[PDB]
Amino acid sequence: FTIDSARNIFPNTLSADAVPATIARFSQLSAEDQLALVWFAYLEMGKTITIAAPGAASMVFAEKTMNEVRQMTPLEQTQVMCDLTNRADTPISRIYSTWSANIKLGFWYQLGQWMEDGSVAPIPKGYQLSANASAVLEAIKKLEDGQQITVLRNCVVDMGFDTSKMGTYTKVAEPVVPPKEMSERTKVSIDGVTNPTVLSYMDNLNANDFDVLINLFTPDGALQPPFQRPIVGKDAVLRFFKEECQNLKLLPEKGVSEPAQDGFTQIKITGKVQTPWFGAGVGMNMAWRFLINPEGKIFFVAIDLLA
Ligand SMILES: CC1=C(/C=C/C(C)=C/C=C/C(C)=C/C=C/C=C(C)/C=C/C=C(C)/C=C/C2=C(C)C(=O)CCC2(C)C)C(C)(C)CCC1=O
Repeated sequence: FTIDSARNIFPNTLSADAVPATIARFSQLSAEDQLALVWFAYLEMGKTITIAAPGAASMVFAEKTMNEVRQMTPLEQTQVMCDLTNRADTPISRIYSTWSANIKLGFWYQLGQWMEDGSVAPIPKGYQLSANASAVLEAIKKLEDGQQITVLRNCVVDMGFDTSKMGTYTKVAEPVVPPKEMSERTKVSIDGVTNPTVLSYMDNLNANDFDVLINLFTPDGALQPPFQRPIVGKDAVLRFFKEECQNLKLLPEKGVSEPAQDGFTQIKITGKVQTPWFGAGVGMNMAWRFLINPEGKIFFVAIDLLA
């Protein structure tokens, strides 16, 4: 096996490629239409589900820029949001690109709160979307909740100046929370799968115990998040666990295990995952595809958002 051939296990797994499809339609619109479309989608979503605000401890790297935006005049505030949306080269747009996904989301959550109470320049009353933007908004409102919040997250994440041409820069993330209190941990069960490596992957992720979790991988192993390329090697995979994978709740329900070539094992689990942004408000339907070597170490795992 190679990582590239490991990618193809269980090829009838149908992922939700409506998500990148919708994002690409979104990318065709004007900056102002993009901001207004998301505002209208956000407001509609808030009728039924509520974002859990992040702790102030996780926003320490964004706090000063956020207060700067609030104190700006309305026209400056609108220009900052447009700059981010167009991925313009401005100081705020560069700083934004050094932030982890959760810091970026908290930044836009705070702006959205301030747009509601009138502190930040709101979407003009009687704003009219272009016909193409109107079609995108309706499409987004039609997606199931798990796919809706993934479109919204991926829009937020892709804003800011292109990371490729700020060169050497420190990527910044939320504090690394200590592993969960032992008495506070739960024990997953999976109908049809008792493989100890897969159970330990689930339990350690649910406990935020990334030092233990990373030891489940081969040194050259890889993890592939939904709609992304594989992250290769223990060092990069551990950075991703710390930067992006804290406070998830994984609820695998059932799975199947099959031999693969050379005493490898290929395992597919389906279930739900909750993000801390929404808790039980949004249960995302996920698949996990593991390729495990004869010693029981993860050579490859893909995580798919299901159609
Ligand atoms: C932007 C904007 C707005 C503001 C908007 C906002 C504030 C939008 C906020 C949108 C939010 C808060 C979106 C969050 C989604 C969290 C997601 C998809 C998680 C996936 C985690 C997963 C699948 C589990 C993943 C995984 C498991 C299972 C593993 O096994 C391994 C790990 C891994 C992570 C791969 C305004 C409203 C101001 C209007 C203007 C405007 O543009």
